[PDB]
Amino acid sequence: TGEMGILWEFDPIINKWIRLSMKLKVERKPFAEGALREAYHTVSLGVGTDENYPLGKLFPPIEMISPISKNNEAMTQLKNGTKFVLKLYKKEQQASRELYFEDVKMQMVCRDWGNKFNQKKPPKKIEFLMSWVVELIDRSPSSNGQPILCSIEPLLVGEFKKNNSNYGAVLTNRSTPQAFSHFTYELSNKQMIVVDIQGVDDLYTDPQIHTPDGKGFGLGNLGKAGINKFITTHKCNAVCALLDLDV
Ligand SMILES: Nc1ncnc2c1ncn2[C@@H]1O[C@H](COP(=O)(O)O)[C@@H](O)[C@H]1O
Ligand SMILES: [Mg+2]
Ligand SMILES: [Mg+2]
Ligand SMILES: [Mg+2]
Ligand SMILES: [Zn+2]
Repeated sequence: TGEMGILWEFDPIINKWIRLSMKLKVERKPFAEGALREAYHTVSLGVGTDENYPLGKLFPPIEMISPISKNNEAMTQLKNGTKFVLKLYKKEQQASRELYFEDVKMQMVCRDWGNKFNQKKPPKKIEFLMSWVVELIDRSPSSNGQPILCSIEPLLVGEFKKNNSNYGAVLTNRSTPQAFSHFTYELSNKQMIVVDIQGVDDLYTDPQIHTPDGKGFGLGNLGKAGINKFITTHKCNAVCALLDLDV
């Protein structure tokens, strides 16, 4: 029968969240997992407005929410019938409400970096998937009393491959993922780096940002230690050279 959700989309260019609703039907058991999360096949039963579900203390704070939601990615990318992916944290105690929003914002920040990288006209352009926060409002808060939240994103079709980790592993020999990571480090004045570059070909998802202070950007932000680990194993390649990155 499916279930209702409040759907949150972040738009970096206005620095506001957009609040919508959707109906979805998720499989009972996950098809894959990572260190922190499990992934579930889901189907959209339609996207709508949040008009029927008022009040949305409060996080995000009201000043961070657009009162207008007419323009959004969800209504096309998650339209009725769309197969997509829902992710839950594994059995959690470290997962506050704010964390879910932090994760989704992080992926949106990485989309901005992908666009910036693409403006350099690299041999292979890249793209990060949209991600959204969903509040599964039909579910009981079967824990300490906290509502059930998750993130959702489009389904990747094809061979899912991880190219680097968030702690120095270089897992494939492809240039583009490693050059992108290096690009983010140099162009951010070493104030962040995007790693955990993974997905199907150059369509990526669940990246991870490190910043020197390790603040924000989720549980996987390993700070200077994570940045240095990337450096220890990074070998510049043909794409690094084309982008004139510091050797
Ligand atoms: N958008 C996606 N489409 C298909 N498979 C995915 C997607 N995101 C993650 N996966 C798979 O689910 C696992 C865990 O996802 P994550 O928690 O994002 O690392 C990954 O290692 C992939 O095998
Ligand atoms: Mg993974
Ligand atoms: Mg991550
Ligand atoms: Mg952090
Ligand atoms: Zn390099």
